[PDB]
Amino acid sequence: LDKWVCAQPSSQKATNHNLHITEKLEVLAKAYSVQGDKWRALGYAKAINALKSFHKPVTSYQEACSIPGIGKRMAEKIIEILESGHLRKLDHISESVPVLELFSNIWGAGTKTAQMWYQQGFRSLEDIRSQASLTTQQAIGLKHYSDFLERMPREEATEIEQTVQKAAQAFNSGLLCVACGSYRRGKATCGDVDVLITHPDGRSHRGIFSRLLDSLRQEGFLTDDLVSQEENGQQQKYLGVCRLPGPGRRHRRLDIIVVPYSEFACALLYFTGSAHFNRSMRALAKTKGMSLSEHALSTAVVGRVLPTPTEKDVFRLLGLPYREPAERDW
DNA sequence: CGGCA
DNA sequence: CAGTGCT
DNA sequence: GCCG
DNA sequence: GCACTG
Ligand SMILES: [Cl-]
Ligand SMILES: [Cl-]
Ligand SMILES: [Cl-]
Ligand SMILES: [Mg+2]
Ligand SMILES: [Mg+2]
Ligand code: NA
Ligand code: NA
Ligand code: NA
Repeated sequence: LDKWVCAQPSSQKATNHNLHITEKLEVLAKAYSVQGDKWRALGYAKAINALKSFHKPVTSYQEACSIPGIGKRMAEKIIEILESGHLRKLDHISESVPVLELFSNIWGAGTKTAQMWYQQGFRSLEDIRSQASLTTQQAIGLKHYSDFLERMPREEATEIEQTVQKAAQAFNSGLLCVACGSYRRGKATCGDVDVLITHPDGRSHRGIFSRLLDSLRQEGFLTDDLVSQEENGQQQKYLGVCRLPGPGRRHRRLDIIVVPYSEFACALLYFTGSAHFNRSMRALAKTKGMSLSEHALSTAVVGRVLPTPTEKDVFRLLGLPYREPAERDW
């Protein structure tokens, strides 16, 4: 259980005794990430969380290696930072990295697109604006480049959730709407608003996206759509852009998912996160012959759907102590 | 060796 | 399909 | 990158 | 681990 972050309270990270190491490893992790070396970046991310939650400063190679998520290679970097006070590799990061980061912060452009733009000789967002072929999504991402990098005060997230909730409950008063993600984890600021909608009767959630989105469009609240498959009525998620009325308002990212009540606990767990919390819990489930998604906790395929009326039941079935949302902030 | 949700 | 983004 |  | 695009 010591190996599994989902088995531990994330508040362990608030007392980071190894910041002089993790702040340097994070620069490298991001460099690998924007260049597309996702599995190396993942190992760094896990090592960083292991160091942030360790109970004391790491002071020896043998100690480092004993920490789950720290291997020989990561231990060698820790020992270099201890003795020398710096990590040499930080002076030998590819020169493309700042531009690759700039480009991949465009919503809809990932590492593959950023690398292509870089190969084509683009170096600034002015180059992208004037010379790149953008997808519909990437054009919206570029238009809102600064705003999508800003976090909003949680009070604004509340107002956005209430806007969605009021529009939804106007045509079915029994709909349940809950803000998840970083909001539900109690953070003071939110990168976007994640709204989960369901109905306790098990059926009235169906078909509401069309009416809800059109209602939110009628009042001008939705300003741009990033992902919204509205043609066949099977839509599960909406990803888009909103802006509250009045002066001093920024465009904000809004994600909505509509789910059947029978999947409420698993959808709430998924959408509350954190992302690394979810990945940890899902990896653990695999070791127990199970698979965890936003739909269900199931047994391995030939599977059976296990009964999970509440988040606590998912924890229980995986042998984990329950964590309130604020303690899932990995 | 291969997954890493 | 490859690429992307959600947590 | 680290893990089993 | 899944739901999207083109
Ligand atoms: Cl590099
Ligand atoms: Cl009603
Ligand atoms: Cl619950
Ligand atoms: Mg969010
Ligand atoms: Mg979101
Ligand atoms: Na280790
Ligand atoms: Na991006
Ligand atoms: Na974010």
